[PDB]
Amino acid sequence: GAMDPQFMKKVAVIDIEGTLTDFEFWREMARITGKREIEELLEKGLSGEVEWLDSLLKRVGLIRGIDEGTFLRTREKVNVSPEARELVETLREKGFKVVLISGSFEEVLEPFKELGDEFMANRAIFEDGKFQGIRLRFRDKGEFLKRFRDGFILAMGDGYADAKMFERADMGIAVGREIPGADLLVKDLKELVDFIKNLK
Amino acid sequence: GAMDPQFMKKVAVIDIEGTLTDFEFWREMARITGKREIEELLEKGLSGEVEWLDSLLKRVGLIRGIDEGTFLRTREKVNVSPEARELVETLREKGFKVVLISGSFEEVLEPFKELGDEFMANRAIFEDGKFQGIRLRFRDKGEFLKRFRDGFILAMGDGYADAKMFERADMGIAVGREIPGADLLVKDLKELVDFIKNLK
Amino acid sequence: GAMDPQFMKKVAVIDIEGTLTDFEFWREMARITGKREIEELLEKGLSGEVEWLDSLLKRVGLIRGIDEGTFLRTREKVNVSPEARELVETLREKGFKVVLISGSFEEVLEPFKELGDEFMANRAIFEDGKFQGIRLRFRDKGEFLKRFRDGFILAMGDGYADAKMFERADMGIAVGREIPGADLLVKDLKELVDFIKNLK
Amino acid sequence: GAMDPQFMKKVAVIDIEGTLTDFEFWREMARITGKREIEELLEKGLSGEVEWLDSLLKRVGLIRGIDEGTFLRTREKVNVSPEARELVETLREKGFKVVLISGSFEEVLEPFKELGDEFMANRAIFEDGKFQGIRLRFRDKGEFLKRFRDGFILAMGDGYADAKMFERADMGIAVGREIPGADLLVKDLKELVDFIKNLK
Amino acid sequence: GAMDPQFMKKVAVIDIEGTLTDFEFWREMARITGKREIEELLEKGLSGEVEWLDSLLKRVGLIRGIDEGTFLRTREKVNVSPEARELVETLREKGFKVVLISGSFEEVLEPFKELGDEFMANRAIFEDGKFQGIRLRFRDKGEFLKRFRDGFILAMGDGYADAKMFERADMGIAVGREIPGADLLVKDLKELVDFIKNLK
Amino acid sequence: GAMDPQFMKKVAVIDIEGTLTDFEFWREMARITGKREIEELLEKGLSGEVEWLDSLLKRVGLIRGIDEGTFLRTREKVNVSPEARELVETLREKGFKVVLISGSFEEVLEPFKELGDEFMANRAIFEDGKFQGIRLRFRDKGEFLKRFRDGFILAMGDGYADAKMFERADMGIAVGREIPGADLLVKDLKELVDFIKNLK
Amino acid sequence: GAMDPQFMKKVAVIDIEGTLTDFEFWREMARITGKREIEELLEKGLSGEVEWLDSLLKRVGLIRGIDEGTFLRTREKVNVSPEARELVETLREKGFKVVLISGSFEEVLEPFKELGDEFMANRAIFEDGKFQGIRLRFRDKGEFLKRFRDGFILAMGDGYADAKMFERADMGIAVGREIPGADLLVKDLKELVDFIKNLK
Amino acid sequence: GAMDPQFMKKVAVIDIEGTLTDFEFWREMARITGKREIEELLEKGLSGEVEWLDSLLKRVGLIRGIDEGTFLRTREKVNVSPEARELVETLREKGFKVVLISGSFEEVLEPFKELGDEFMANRAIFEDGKFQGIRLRFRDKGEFLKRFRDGFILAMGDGYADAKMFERADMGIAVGREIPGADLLVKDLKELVDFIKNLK
Repeated sequence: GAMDPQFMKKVAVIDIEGTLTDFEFWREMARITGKREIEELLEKGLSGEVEWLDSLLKRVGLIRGIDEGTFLRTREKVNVSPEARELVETLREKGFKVVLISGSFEEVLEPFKELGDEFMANRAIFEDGKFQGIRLRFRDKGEFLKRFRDGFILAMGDGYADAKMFERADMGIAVGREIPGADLLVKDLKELVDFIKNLK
Repeated sequence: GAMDPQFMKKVAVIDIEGTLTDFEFWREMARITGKREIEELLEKGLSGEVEWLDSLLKRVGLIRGIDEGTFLRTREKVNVSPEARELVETLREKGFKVVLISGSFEEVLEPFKELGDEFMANRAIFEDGKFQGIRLRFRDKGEFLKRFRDGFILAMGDGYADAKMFERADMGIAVGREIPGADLLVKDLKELVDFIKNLK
Repeated sequence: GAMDPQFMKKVAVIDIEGTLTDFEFWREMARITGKREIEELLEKGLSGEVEWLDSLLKRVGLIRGIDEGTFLRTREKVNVSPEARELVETLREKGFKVVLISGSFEEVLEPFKELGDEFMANRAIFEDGKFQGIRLRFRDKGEFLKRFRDGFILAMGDGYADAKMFERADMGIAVGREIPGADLLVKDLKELVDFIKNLK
Repeated sequence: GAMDPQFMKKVAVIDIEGTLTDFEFWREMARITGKREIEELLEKGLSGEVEWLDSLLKRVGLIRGIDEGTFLRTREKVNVSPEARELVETLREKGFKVVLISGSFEEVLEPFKELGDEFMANRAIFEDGKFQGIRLRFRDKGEFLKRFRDGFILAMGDGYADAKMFERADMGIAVGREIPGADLLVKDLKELVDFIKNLK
Repeated sequence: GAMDPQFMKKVAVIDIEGTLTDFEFWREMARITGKREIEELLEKGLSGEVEWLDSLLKRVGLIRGIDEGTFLRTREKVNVSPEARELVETLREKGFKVVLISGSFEEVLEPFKELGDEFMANRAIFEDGKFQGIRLRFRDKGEFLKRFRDGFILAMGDGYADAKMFERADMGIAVGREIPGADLLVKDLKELVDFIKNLK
Repeated sequence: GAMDPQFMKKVAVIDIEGTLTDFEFWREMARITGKREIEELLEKGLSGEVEWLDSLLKRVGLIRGIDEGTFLRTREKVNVSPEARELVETLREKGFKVVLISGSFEEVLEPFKELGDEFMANRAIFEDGKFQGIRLRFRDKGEFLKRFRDGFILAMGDGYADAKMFERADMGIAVGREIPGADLLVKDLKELVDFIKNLK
Repeated sequence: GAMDPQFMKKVAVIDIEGTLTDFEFWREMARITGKREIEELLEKGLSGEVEWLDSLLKRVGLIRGIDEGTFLRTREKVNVSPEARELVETLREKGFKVVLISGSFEEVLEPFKELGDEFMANRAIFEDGKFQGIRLRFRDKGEFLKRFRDGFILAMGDGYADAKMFERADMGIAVGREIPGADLLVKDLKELVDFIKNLK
Repeated sequence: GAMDPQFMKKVAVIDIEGTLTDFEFWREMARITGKREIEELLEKGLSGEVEWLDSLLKRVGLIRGIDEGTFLRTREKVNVSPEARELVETLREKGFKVVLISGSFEEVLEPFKELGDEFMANRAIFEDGKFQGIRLRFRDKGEFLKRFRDGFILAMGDGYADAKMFERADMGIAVGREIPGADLLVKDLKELVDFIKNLK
């Protein structure tokens, strides 16, 4: 009988934000609510001026109570581009099992849910039709990569990734801005696609 | 309550077949195709008269070419019962993250896809609408459990599980027939629900 | 039969001093004896100006000979506050096994002895009714956390904790003054209670 | 002598039942309730005719509802004998840290709570003064010993221990009946005391 | 396509004898020398009637002094068949790095030296053109596989392999006679080629 | 029977470039093509001004399309010197198994292929008689040394090695320019030979 | 030759009794004291009819009080033979570091104390010139071998060794009687010397 | 039978030079030979101005050829002081197994050979009555401590020790000059004796 021995394949992990999409949930939330503190907390988090979990929970705090519909509607701004799909299809062609990860909400990044072979993000807590908080489903992206510790890992990411994710990977590629731990920096998604297309 | 620290929770792994459903894809394939050899191969696999992967791939071979529609028709025999739903909801109340697994096809077990916190099974290969083979997405259920090695695990399963899976669990419960390595044996899903309801 | 599977629960470790109580044994000893060197050695230890074990043993040296009664009477100044109890009860509610730790004396922190699910501190050596020295019952708080290496750990602490304790934890919260390794800083016990109350 | 480096000492673990006391809670429960099934379940557990946890939880089930007073009355049958006290004091003289363990209830084994340097057993759940179930505070005695994995262990035990516990020990002594994995068998507690007195 | 990330690929290990060739050096040595004891020692080794290394070194002893020319003449009986070449080329197409191993001599198995991506076997010691002994370049085939412990392994082998080698493999295939630890048994090299051709 | 227990021997790893030869493929390529960017990228890589993999792939990019013959002809400039051979023969004399490694092409460093006991370098991809790219056969020299993790390692290297390789070694010797992690610096190959000759 | 890198060498461990000497301390004690029970206990230990430590301590008990002079007189029966010396010297020539071990007394095996590169055995306790007991300086011979876990080990031994010791060895040789776990069996010390002389 | 379970005891490792003795072999060699370079190389080594192995081998180089008698006579300047003996006897009293280590020559430090329970130093190579070189018997003192990794370690040392040794220890005490990694600094041997005398 025919088999695709997927479990034995080198793994390609893609951190979605800043690689596959430029949609940024917290910037959208800042825009929607008019609360600039949201975006400022985001910048403090990205820069390392405050601890990541701290800025994250403060942002969650700032949108507590917002309508579930307003929240879920942000999904309408998320799309899988032909280029994003091209990256993923090509990785499969080149023999990778593809895993998409994000620290944002599965509810919002839903369009990516079946794109790769596995998908993982955080989730949202709704009560009586209002957003209440976040389900933290992995500690950080570094820890999440431990799921694939028995094999090799190519990791691709951008501004929402950090050195913790990259030092778990056997090869790491940053997209658009250098990330400590990454072996390569490519200038944009198109260039990442070109690199992968060159594989074999 | 703006935060569910899901990543830190003890894991409740449920092997779907023989716990949540009595649907058995290969017995159904034997019925539909009339190929008794399929069910015989299953019996040989389950009893350990032949190696499991050997038996599985031989079964896969015997349904090569079967139409995707015939294949997908079987999901009509797969339903989330009130009891199965109560098990999973109660597990969450009792502070578990719930992971549903199977060595059968995700496409057929689709009704369970969103019931737990995580879902994992094998997948099917279709070419021009006809079944070509299996995508093996984990080596075996014990190997899969290594995904949750950093915390504690309660495993529940039935006839499609074995000692390898239960060896990984901190506490294991078999349903309906003793399984080597399980700590406990409950009579049926009802008894299992009652047991979980007694927790804490 | 009903069970609380306590052994499988994520662990909440609380460093008592500066989280649950502001009683500080060595400052009390300085006050009682009039020996300011005691408190100066404490400051040198906390600041890292001298190695921790060194300043500790020097402090022990300075109270050698003090009456066992005078020593044990300091317990009268220690109380479990409603807020401290609230923190611990709420952690249990949210599914944690609670472990209280301190590098101070079990004899003095006795009121906390049965508050959590486990309790660990150092002990005192008395001979002929006088204090002679210290029983060091764990190397440091980092090493002590190894007891719980098979599961997840939330750690909470203040001025008597350090980076060694926090890097062993999966999530760390400092109270009242930043501690390297901690993910979050809350301003006081009340705020820590509020954070935990928000869990699930 | 202002310092006892207890954390560095070899560990003497004593399984309480059948070494320090001949009190057997479940045999007493069978006597008090008249439910012979309780003792039969114990015998089945001890002989391995049924899985240990299966047997334990069935026993727990059979005393659901029993009054806390009836439960606590049994501690009257638990006493620290001169010999048991001599064992523990001599172990300390011989340079061991002493850890007393049991799979029975801390509430009943209270007389031993402060005898050793550390004490660990399971706990009981009472609701409105009536027994509801067991808090399992460690998976089994072997798993518990992992707490002391960084040093050496001498284990002493009797009928309620097994190979799992002794496999963890650097040297194991059984009392009164051979236990798989123990290096030595002594006739009774007196012989054990004599053996320890011969050390160094 | 300016890059083949070979180091990241799943490894296909082939034990040469009984998979790619039916040449058996020791049976040939028995034929050439007329020393039946050589083949008897082989049979005793293969059946486990005597320890493998004991048997191997006894065989080595029995050909001490044999001319290098006689030794090298045997490579004339070793040829890369179209089928053997197809196996290796197809494995590469299917995304494997191919490692050929044998416990026999590299000097005799020279035709296979460049067929795979890596090649490993034992070597011969010649002094003044006469055979003196064996260079053992790995302990056994299982130990050798530790070289590829950081990724996944598909192992293929026949009569000169054993459980030790297959225990190391994530998936193992035996050819022509069942081998303990192999998942699958294929009839002959043709069947093996067909199996690999079915991958992905 | 006589044996050379090679598998049990301490391992001597030699990074070829700058120890055994001063031939530098990328400088030769710069010379041949007239493309100074090649050599500049090399300097940026060696100095750590760009990530190693990044400068490597950029260099590969710059010679894509070059005639396979021009490429392979560079081998004519590579020779095993008497001194290089002396180093290797002496290491064997002193009881080492010798492993030669390089990040350059096996096709070009071919003259060294059978010098040591094992040989490993990267390889070249040719299509229609033109160079297309590189096969990366190990992640870096540090990772490659993991192959020999079960024994002791003496490592010798120069300008194409780095701290990653040396911290895997039990003793490290740099040749001609200091390398972080190296225990010793010798001034040239002759001096390295002298050091090894002094062993035992 | 100003340097012997001894720490890097493969280790040759020799269990003294039954390889280098046929002196058996306990059989001699049985002869001198006339206590047949001593030799019977030895036989029971060697055959595994009783646990080894149990048997050893019972033998130790039976010679309590024996004069140090009587004890030391036995070293007259322990001599380094020309063959034993040749084994050790040849092992060094062949590039091994030589470690001599025994579970018997260093005081009696004193003639071997400086023969190897390292020497380890148990020791005796004398009080006022009379034998009081044994100092157990390692748990068992397998545990002792963990000392050399960072390199390779060739183990040689006879009747006082077991599978535990040989399991630790990369290659094991028994002398005079098969021992579980040994790869090879040689007839006597002469054969062993001849085997080692054949190395490299 | 009586036993001293030495193998189970916490280990006290003493780096001899600068704790037990102020004899400094290389300073004596400088004095004897008049070669000031010897002492300068020593200072460069101690200060970290040159790599330790490098300065060591250069010093060895500078005394190559010196009379074996002149070399061995330096032993006459080495004595076990009452204070040194007091330290060691007291450590045994307080339940430690005592291990003495040095990077100097066993031949010269011979008077310490039987002081502790184990002794380890480097050794000298003599040929035709002249010093030829050094046998390096352990990599460094940190690596040597791995021998005792299964238990706890108290380490004491001075100027010839470094952070590598101390970070392997559970408690570290420096004597006379601070050493990175040490918990405590005592001013001289007398004070170290006083500290140990205070133990229990």
